[PDB]
Amino acid sequence: AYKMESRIKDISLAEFGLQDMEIAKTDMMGLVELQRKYRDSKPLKGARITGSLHLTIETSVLVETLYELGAEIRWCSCNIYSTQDHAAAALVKKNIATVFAWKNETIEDYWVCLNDAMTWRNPNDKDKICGPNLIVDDGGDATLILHEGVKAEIEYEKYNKIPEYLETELDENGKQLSMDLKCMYKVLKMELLKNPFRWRGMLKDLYGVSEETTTGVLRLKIMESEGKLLLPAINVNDSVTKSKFDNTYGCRQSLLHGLFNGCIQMLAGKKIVVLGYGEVGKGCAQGLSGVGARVIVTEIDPICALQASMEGYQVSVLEDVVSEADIFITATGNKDVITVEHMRKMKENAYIANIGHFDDEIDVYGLENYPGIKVIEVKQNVHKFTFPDTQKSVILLCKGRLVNLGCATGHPPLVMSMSFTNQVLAQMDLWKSRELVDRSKNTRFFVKKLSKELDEYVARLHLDVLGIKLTKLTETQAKYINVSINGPYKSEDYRY
Amino acid sequence: ESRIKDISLAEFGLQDMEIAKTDMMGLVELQRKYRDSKPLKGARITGSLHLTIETSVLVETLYELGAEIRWCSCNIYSTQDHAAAALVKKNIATVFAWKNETIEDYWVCLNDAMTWRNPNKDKICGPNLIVDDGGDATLILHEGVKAEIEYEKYNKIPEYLETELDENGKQLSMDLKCMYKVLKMELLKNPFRWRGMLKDLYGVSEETTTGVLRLKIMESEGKLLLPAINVNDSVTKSKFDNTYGCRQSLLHGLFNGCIQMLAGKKIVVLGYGEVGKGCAQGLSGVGARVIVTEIDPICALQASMEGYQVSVLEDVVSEADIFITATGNKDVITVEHMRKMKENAYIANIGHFDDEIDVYGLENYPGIKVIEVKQNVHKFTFPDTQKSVILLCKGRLVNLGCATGHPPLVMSMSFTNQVLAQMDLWKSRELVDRSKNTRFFVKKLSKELDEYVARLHLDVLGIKLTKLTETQAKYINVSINGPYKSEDYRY
Amino acid sequence: YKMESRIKDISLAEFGLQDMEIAKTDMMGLVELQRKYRDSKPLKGARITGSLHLTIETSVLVETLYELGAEIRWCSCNIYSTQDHAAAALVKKNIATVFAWKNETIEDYWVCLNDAMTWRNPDKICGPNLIVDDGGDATLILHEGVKAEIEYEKYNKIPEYLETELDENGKQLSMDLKCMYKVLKMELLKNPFRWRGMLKDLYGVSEETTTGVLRLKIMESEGKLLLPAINVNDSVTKSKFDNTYGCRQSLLHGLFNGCIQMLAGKKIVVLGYGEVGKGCAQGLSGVGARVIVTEIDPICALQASMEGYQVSVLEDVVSEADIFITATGNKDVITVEHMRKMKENAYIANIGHFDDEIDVYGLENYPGIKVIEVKQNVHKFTFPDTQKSVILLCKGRLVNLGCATGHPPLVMSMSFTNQVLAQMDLWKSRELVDRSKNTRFFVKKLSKELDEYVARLHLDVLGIKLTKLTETQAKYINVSINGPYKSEDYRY
Amino acid sequence: MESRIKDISLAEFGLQDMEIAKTDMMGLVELQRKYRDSKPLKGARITGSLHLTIETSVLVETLYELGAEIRWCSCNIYSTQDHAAAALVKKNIATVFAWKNETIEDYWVCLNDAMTWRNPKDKICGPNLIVDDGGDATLILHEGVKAEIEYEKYNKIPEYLETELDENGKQLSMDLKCMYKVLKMELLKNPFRWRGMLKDLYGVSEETTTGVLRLKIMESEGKLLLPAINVNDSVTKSKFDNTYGCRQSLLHGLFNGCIQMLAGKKIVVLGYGEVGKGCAQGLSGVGARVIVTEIDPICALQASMEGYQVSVLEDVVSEADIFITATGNKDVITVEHMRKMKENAYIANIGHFDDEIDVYGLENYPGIKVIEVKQNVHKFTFPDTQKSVILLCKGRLVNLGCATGHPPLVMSMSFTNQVLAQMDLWKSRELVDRSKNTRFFVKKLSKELDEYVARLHLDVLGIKLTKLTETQAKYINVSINGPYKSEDYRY
Ligand SMILES: NC(=O)c1ccc[n+]([C@@H]2O[C@H](COP(=O)([O-])OP(=O)(O)OC[C@H]3O[C@@H](n4cnc5c(N)ncnc54)[C@H](O)[C@@H]3O)[C@@H](O)[C@H]2O)c1
Ligand SMILES: Nc1ncnc2c1ncn2C[C@@H](O)[C@@H](O)C(=O)O
Ligand SMILES: [Cl-]
Ligand SMILES: [Cl-]
Ligand SMILES: [Cl-]
Ligand SMILES: [Cl-]
Repeated sequence: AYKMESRIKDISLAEFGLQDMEIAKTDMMGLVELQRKYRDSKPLKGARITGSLHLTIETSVLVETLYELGAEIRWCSCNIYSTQDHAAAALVKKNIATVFAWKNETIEDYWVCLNDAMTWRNPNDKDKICGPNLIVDDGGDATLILHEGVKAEIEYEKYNKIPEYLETELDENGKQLSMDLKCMYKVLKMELLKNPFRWRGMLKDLYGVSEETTTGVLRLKIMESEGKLLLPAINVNDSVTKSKFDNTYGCRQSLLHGLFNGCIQMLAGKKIVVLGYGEVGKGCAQGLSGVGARVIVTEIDPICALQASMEGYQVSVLEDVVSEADIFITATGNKDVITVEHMRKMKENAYIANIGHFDDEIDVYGLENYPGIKVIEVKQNVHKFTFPDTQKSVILLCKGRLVNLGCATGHPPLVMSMSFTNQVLAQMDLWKSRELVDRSKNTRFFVKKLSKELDEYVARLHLDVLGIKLTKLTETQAKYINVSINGPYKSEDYRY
Repeated sequence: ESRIKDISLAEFGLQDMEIAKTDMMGLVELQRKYRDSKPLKGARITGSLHLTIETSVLVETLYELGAEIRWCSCNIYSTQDHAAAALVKKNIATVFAWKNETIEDYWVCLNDAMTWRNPNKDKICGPNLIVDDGGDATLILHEGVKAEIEYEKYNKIPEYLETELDENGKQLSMDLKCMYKVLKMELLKNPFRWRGMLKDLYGVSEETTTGVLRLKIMESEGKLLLPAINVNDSVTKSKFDNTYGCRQSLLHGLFNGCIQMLAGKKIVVLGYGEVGKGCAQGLSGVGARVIVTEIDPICALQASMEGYQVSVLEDVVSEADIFITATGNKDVITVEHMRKMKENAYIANIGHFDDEIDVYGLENYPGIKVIEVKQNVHKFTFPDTQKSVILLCKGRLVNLGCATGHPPLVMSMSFTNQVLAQMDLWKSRELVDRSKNTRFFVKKLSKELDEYVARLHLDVLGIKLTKLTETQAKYINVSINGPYKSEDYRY
Repeated sequence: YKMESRIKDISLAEFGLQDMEIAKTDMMGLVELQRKYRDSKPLKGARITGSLHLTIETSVLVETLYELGAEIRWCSCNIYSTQDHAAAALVKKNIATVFAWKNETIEDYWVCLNDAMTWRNPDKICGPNLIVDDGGDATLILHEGVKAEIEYEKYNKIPEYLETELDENGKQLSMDLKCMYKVLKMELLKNPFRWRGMLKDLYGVSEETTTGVLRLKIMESEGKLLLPAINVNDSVTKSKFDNTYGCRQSLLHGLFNGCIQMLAGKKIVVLGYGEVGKGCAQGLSGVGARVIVTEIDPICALQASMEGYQVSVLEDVVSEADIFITATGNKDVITVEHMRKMKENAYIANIGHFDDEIDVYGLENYPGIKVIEVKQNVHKFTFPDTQKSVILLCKGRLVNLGCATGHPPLVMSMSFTNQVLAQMDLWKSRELVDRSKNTRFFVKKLSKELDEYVARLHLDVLGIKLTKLTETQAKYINVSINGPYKSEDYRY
Repeated sequence: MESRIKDISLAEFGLQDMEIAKTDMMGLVELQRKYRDSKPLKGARITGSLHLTIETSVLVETLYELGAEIRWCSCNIYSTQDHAAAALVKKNIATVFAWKNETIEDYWVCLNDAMTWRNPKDKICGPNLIVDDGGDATLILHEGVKAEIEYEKYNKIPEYLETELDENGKQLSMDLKCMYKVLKMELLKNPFRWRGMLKDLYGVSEETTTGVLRLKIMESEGKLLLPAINVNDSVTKSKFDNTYGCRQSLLHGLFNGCIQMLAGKKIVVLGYGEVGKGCAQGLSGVGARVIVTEIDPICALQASMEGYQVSVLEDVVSEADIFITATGNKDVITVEHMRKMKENAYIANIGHFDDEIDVYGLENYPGIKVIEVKQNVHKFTFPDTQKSVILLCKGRLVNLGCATGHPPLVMSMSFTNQVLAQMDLWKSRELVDRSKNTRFFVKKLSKELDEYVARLHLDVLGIKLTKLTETQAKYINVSINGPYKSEDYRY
């Protein structure tokens, strides 16, 4: 059953994925504990969960946890390069989930996989389609195809024809559409022809989405402020045990791993530009400095810029260092931070990489389609581009996709367990509150965060991994600082 | 009227103020922008905050903006006498502060700073605004009001003021007994003093974590008697002063009071909050092996991610070499702990109050011998083991007691927030209705102002900020001019 | 070259050639040596045999020797360290005859080394004129070969020690010795004057690493060294850069590829705090690990402490630590008994030259041990009695080259510029080697002038601007404006 | 009393600091314990010229317990700790000629007096052994001999002792004029003084890089007049004192003399040798952005490998905030450089002599204005630009002039080498034959002793060494007890 419907690269890798999962679980104590405590009561029993999140070994442990808790699951990855084929195979082999994911997907396949992951067959038999009850999302793509799908269906009935914005390769402004929008639109058009009630029909059983990353949260907030959010949402990124660990310490290690795999050069002594000094940029700079690089930071936020200066880093505008720096790393979550014009001024064999969620940070399309550009494959997912007029070259890591997952295996299990423990608690919260979702009276939906009590609990579940011994307050001390002995220990606005 | 150690020290203080101002851009800019319009014109401001060179620049700023000023320090050891002299010499403020005050004189200085006179018939008023660090000015006001209400309740001095024991049986701290002694003295002179100050009080802007805690407790109990602004929780304060300020000033305090090498030593940092994080970073920067204690599992994990062992004090007390309390809590290092420490272990506190260390218990231990090693450094020897521990400045904040506190740059960021806070409180004075509400709250400054403080300090360090294009601003959903982050952003 | 080389796949050549060109952006010492000496050819006609990890960095070294006039035969000095695309690039361009591939058996390793040492003159066999050695295996086979020939002639039979699985005490010989011995036995049957015959034309060996230098010094002290030697490891621009900063980066690369776990907050034991250990520790702390050092040398131990690292004996932390990295160059540093006390899924790896640091043989042969392959060159071992497991990276072979790609080009260029200079020195003095009279050879090092020159060649890579002394300043500190700037005993 | 010190009443404070210091100075404590009964230096007359700090007072005490008679002076006008000097005199441990803030004239008079011993009746002798730091004691001896020979050759005072201008005619340093004034006086008083000392002089042990260079120059020219031991190049000295000592004591000096925050500042470290490496590490540890200058391409690459920009001073003199000289060279910061610096740039030197900075040129610049900011910190303002620079302690080693120098642990390592070096020279005295050979050399202590010094300090830091098995010892070809490294090993 699961093996026939799933689409993965190679089931024979299952045994290696299972063995890696067991090793990873030594450190993923949060997920191990949730399984231990809830596998028998099954709090998610009956829930249909669709996930769009990098299908790595760490993610396979998250999926296993959701399955042990009672959920039926369909999964896909949220990046064309981030899937670990042995991880995917492990899930299918054990019948833990129906999977549509493989490393090195085409953009078209990415959107077909996501769409298939959102498709559930009616538990009341026959050719009837349903949607998921809950969504685990990373970057907002599952949430995007749902909202855009609803928008397309309304537009479709209004003029009783395929909306023309779906049949054009051009933007409202005039420029060409990203390959991602063209592929999503192609899937949506196809669905308008199969069943133009598919998307609105899913709303009936949709109880929520838990969003993993900064960029996904930004998308959610924009929908919320415009009154367009169609389901309840939990912002997992902003849990303290997520944003202050995964984003920073995870990147401190996995950026280095991606660079070491993709870039042959020594980092020590090099001028390395980290564009953006937020949670991710802070971790990146720390790792880079740790191996002797001279980090130069760019920022638009005066506070973050001052923080960088306090760690001994030069803070400059890209234009003043573009011809002198050796390596450029984008960590902004923004777009057009490195343009083709910037790339033409870089020194011979400068390296460029992106660690933000989307490739838009770097003008990869402009680079690849520059007239007379010459490209060679240096190794898998590493390309050297040579301009025709100057004959100078730049080297780009994995077509500007998130380098730690494209050119390496992503963050290690410990921090992913902290982020994923938050995901499981978020999913449990949304599922338990499903009766409060009434699609007739209650039309307006919101984004919330998990409580500080749960945030502290996530941390407690990982202390033993590191042999950390926590101090206990006496009654006198607890009263003196005005906190309960069991916490929470900090006010809501505390920044850690 | 001022009470300071020596006015002849003024020229050194004035000279130090000018040098410091090179990096205190925020204060220099507020003086340039507002010395003519004078947004604080006529406000009576009482400050209770370490009177350092950095603080004298803050005082000069409030003065140039139009305020009348009375000032005292919030610690018996933190005043820099040359800074105090500079303010009196220039007649910028009336000062009651000196280095090495007795606890009795501390509370007399505070009480005098809160008293305003001249033909206003010819009697006592209170301040309009308070700049507070640790909450002592705010405490004496609230405890004063409480004392006056108890006084009229039974037409006699409240008995809790005339005892040496607390609501339990233990000795009251010397600070508490000296405050009560002042309140009793004021009930006899004028039992309407404290409540009389309320009609003119428009707010307090609180500098530190411990003072904010005090304010939040009063707020949750509905006992806050004036509007308050929490300056500690501005991003440009808590994430810079508390962290990077301590990273440098802790080391300075340790170098001045502890003769030993920090490299290789096991140094226990108790508390890994904003202060503790800065402390650990500076200690490691000079080769120490930092060991952390924490009650908060999130903070404990953060310490572990920086490569530090996280342990309970009882497991490392007999092996570690130096102990630094940074908790804002009480009884973190007890006399029983000190009796198990190795020979010549060093003990210091960087939290706001001395209560973190059981100094009273140590000083009153039967047969204890004490020797003064240098100014404000004492070696205590237990008579049974003959072992000694060395305590820096009687457990008072070591960076201000054994050194000169944080450097100008981070203080300018903290103090630019203070000036903006005072301006907010003063401009809104007409909104304070006493006869009606009597329900006050603690608020913070906006992110717009927080970002502004940072902008004012970028040129000091040659930082070049990038400008978003319209397309980029739209993409990340922010205005080109900020704010650039959501309210819950943690930096 | 294609006709005789033994490599994995010639088709990988173009990837090797592209990587070499990218690498050359930073290997400016080798680039400058080629520019300056490709016409004069200071090594013209020299037959050079190399036994050194055949990486992309090594390919640039080999290309440099070739442009300088040498004929070359090469093999790797570890079964796991060859980069197949690097090997293919050399063969494809006809730069060298190569006997190397990633994942050789120990049998193939020794056969490859023997082939690299065999030069034909078309008929008769010859040896190399010069040897580039890393760890001393090429030097070892020569000396053991000579010893085997002498033993063979006095008793007129194959020496008994070459025909047994055991040493003099009844203990099992290492696989490396058995395989070396089987090669020497074969050569005695083909030509019992092979090894001795090579001495005539041998002018020297330049040794890359600490462990190999130890081997040379022992031979020198016993009066058994059969050729001049240059110790490259102890050039300042080698030992203070490659060994420390190279490992700071490549240890981490090796751990990231082989060990799935997060390094931050883990107790990571670095056994040995010499030039390698210092670099390992710095890299590990750089990513948040809590480093614990073991040492036998009180000076090195004190240095670790000054950097904030706990210094303990292995027995006191073996049950609590998470990861163990051996960087000693010694043996039996991690025994089977230590491994039986480790926590579940503890990781073990070696960064020293030889696998001897960890008792891999005892672990693999432990009665009832269960072994599972986690990924290429990473194995999980489970003890039958406790049911606890340990995870060994690349069977105890140097982890930065076995599980990753070794040091990056910049530091290798510095080490390799020294190697080329050493080779030139030995070849230029070939006429002064007298086999008849002076049969006593020594180990020497390159001059401080050449050492400073190596550093000068790499300054522009990192945009370093060097200050120039005024004539008055030069007098004051008593140095020449052009150096050397430091005493011979200066430790940098 | 024959001794000349600031104040004997400070002795008690000095004695208590010595006892606290001893907790970490294990090497000196162990030498006292082991050799005080047998007294291996009994009868030796030792003259020391080395910064008279609390740490140095423990070295002197050690030589004294070992049987030596002692006379001492400091090797810098600002480095003496008066309580340390007082402690030695109070206990009769040594005759001392030292105080903090000496004039240059008094410095040379103190050194000359330290070199003068009485003959047991009314005549003088010299020392048997010299402990030197920077080579001034060694310098006055050789220049003394040279002046006596020159005096007898032409039956008059050598005119170079009365010129005021040097051989080139560019004005002698104040240090040279004062030394020459002493030598002129001693020629008129006893023209055989210096040569008469050679008889009983058995050696000098030199502490620092600059002093060793001076020894090496004399050795190479065949002019060295006594055996010498290079203590600086022991591994347990140069790799610990010079690097980790400065990492901490540079910061202490800067925090005391410079009010500004180091974080984010561009700080230039000129010279990246043993001292510079430690300075850079300390500065980075508190958030500074370190920029290095170097003449040695190897040292330059090392700096780059730690992430530091490496530039020539001319390319950064106008943008940098603070300048620290650690070269041991001269004229690395000229008056012309200082004129290009930004407003309130700070300048300091941590090398042995003040020559690294052109202090004479600055102080004598026509129309320069100078103000004392605090004790030993001066702000110089140029008349044409009205820009100012702030110089710490007139260019003298900042860690000892503006602070208390290195801490006890590393000084104990350096001083344990000194005692062993003194014991070596003393035990070899019969090999010094004036009539027979007359060519002397510089040597170093053995690696066995170098390792012993390290072993003596392991327990201070809780270090647990591993012991080699017999198989392992044979495998790496070393004795179980060491030494563990070849002679050329660089650590
Ligand atoms: N203040 C202290 O407590 C203390 C302690 C130890 C040594 N020292 C003194 O510090 C000085 C340096 O000692 P060290 O042991 O580091 O010597 P070192 O030889 O190890 O380092 C000096 C470095 O300065 C560099 N240099 C020389 N001239 C230069 C110039 N014009 N510009 C840039 N760089 C230049 C050299 O290349 C060298 O690397 C000496 O005078 C020594 O006596 C002082
Ligand atoms: N506390 C101190 N007492 C005596 N001398 C000190 C001290 N600190 C530095 N030096 C100078 C030493 O570093 C010396 O070894 C040197 O080389 O200058
Ligand atoms: Cl007290
Ligand atoms: Cl107003
Ligand atoms: Cl012999
Ligand atoms: Cl094997």
